[PDB]
Amino acid sequence: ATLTYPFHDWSQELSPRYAQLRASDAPVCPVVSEGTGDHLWLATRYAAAVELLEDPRLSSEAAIASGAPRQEPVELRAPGTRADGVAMLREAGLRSVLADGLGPRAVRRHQGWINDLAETLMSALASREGTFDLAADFVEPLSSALVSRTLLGELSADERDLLAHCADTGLRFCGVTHEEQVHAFTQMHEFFLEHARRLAGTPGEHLLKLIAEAPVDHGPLSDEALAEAGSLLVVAGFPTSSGFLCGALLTLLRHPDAVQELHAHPERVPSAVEELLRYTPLSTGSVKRMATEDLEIDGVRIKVGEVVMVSLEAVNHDPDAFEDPDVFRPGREGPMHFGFGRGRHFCPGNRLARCVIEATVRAVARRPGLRLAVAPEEISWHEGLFFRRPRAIPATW
Ligand code: HEM
Ligand SMILES: O=C1N[C@@H](Cc2c[nH]c3ccccc23)C(=O)N2CCC[C@@H]12
Ligand SMILES: O=C1N[C@@H](Cc2c[nH]c3ccccc23)C(=O)N2CCC[C@@H]12
Repeated sequence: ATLTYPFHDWSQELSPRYAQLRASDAPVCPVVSEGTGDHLWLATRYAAAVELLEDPRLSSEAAIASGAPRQEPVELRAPGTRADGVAMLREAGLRSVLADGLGPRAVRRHQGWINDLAETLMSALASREGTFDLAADFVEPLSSALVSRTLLGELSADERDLLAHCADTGLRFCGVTHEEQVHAFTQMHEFFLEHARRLAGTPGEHLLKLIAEAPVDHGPLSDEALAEAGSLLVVAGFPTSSGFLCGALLTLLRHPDAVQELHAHPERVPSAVEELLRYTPLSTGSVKRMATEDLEIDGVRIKVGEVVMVSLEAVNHDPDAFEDPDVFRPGREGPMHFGFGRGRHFCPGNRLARCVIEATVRAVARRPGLRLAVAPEEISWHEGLFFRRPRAIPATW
């Protein structure tokens, strides 16, 4: 009868449904959730997303709450915990501590090691003969170091592997049983419940130590409170950063001509980062908000309690806002991309993300000739992940 969501486009080829809803006159089109039966609005167009994500009558906190109509098959929350995300740290008056942790002065703390590590990892692959896996031998150490040094603390390899596996298990639309999904969030929470304070006390300036050592006016940040901060940091930072870095690499390796230009012209690198954030698809789902009062958008009513989704992928590929939208064009001068969102809930990790993405682009650009060792079609993808990620990326020089 009507389209069901999500659209099962687990590779970098976006579903032709996004294009189809975008070409519609409507600012929103009705879809039905596969895993809940919930009816939902989907927006695909730059013009519509611009209005929908700046409207304070559309609430992110509501659409996170239990009972909200939703796209995901299970609550993204350990049963019995709060998991309303960053609002909990906001509530405890931690606005200045997230500023110190993710703001410009943290990028100055960490940007030096991040750039040297990216160069080192690419230098090591340059030593190999034949074929190597960029996902395991570049993306995984780089995103792990990002997560551990700027967010979590020193992980052991097995702890890191545990946190990755839980993220990959919980953050899915399909492919695992719902009981495993629920247990992945439980497994993360009990880990942080038992190790958050030790992780916060290890050396470094990582965000979890800043949270733990912060003085809450009239408060001690509880261990239950610390654990939820750690779950949020893994969920927000780890699968997003690894998913995107993998996709960005496939984008770069498929455009050798663009990469040569960045090699000749290093001042162009920061602009190619932004184009990567617009061109490279990440989420198989949508950002979402709940109408807390009736409203109207270009002739469509949105009643109280209805849920509006905006697919960042569809909007970043909107020909109305981006000429030749399927072309990777680092010189492009258009509107701001929707890769970190827009409005009040703009990604607060956006400056750390940009810094790792830029290190990676530079590391590719210093060593030209790096190319896919298999056709893009023979690449194998994890299916059902919220955040697209290839199984491996075979590459050679
Ligand atoms: C160190 C890495 C990262 C950290 C710590 C981080 C953290 C966060 C957090 C805590 C939020 C919640 C904001 C809110 O609900 O108000 C968020 C939102 C968001 N992040 Fe990041 N993130 C990271 C990486 C990324 C990357 C790599 C991307 C894209 C390539 C990304 C895209 C987004 C988007 C689109 C949102 C908007 C969610 C919405 O509007 O509902 N993030 N991020
Ligand atoms: O703070 C939040 N923000 C949004 C978007 C988001 C950002 N990063 C995410 C990772 C997975 C799911 C959603 C998001 C959200 O839906 N939330 C559920 C988990 C974290 C919480
Ligand atoms: O796939 C999701 N994406 C985020 C929003 C988002 C879109 N693009 C993003 C990029 C990074 C972080 C979050 C997002 C979200 O709110 N979700 C609810 C259920 C699934 C999960």
